[PDB]
Amino acid sequence: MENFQKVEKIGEGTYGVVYKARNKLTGEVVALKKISTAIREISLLKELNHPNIVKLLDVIHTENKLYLVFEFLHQDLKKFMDASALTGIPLPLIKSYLFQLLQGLAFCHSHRVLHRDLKPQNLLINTEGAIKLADFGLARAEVVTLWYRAPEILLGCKYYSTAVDIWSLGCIFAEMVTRRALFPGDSEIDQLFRIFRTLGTPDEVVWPGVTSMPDYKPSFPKWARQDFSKVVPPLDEDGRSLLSQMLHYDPNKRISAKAALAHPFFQDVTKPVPHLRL
Ligand SMILES: O=C(Cc1ccc(-c2cccs2)cc1)Nc1cc(C2CC2)n[nH]1
Repeated sequence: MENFQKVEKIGEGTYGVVYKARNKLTGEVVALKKISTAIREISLLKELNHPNIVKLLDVIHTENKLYLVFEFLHQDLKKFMDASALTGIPLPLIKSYLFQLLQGLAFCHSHRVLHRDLKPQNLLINTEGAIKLADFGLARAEVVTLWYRAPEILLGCKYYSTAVDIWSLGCIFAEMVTRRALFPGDSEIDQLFRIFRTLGTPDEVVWPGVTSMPDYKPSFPKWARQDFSKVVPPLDEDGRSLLSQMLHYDPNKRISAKAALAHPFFQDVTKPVPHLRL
């Protein structure tokens, strides 16, 4: 750590404090996260390189403290969505961001690496129009938000799949479009019942095996499903169809990142420049 000069505190992650810092040897500006199976799994993430994944530059284990050195980006999507609240993020920019994030997920999922905790706070943007996934793989190795958590996790599936990240990304896509969180639960049951009130209480018809899940209760109220036309206006039919597939209850039915990239919604995808004031 004597090789890094702290500039300022930029966040409070799940595991510890995040600083903006300067590398004295290279002149590099980085993000520094202060945190044996953990060392080995984190060392594997150093190799998981993609343009839509925030680069893990180094892992430093000293005085039984763990420091992760990451590429620095100047803003996150939560701040950008707050800044764009009055006007809304333009649809071509939403589409570009969703397309890039799906590329990032398709890459990590092809290497059997899950994120598990996608949220606007860990989606980072730059002036060029890029968006990148941060904290990839750290879940495997302040109240933690439940808003983007997949229903199978809430229902007690301990051996969940890459589909959990598609669910979280569908929640974020809906929030960019409507300028409001899709399912802002403030407890596990509030989170689950918000999902059920919008998508309908799941049953064996739409999700075979759901009633045998560890935290499933036959006493759950039975709510009818709502039309996406009511849930995400003014999203067009291509976007609503894609979102529905990203929010299928059965993780096996839920669209993969690779199949989502082929969706007709991306026929006219472009890479616009965002409006950023730093
Ligand atoms: O999290 C951000 C965005 C951000 C940037 C600056 C600031 C502040 C500036 C002044 C006060 S707070 C607050 C947030 N970036 C970032 C994080 C990471 C790695 C995952 C750690 N890499 N890059």
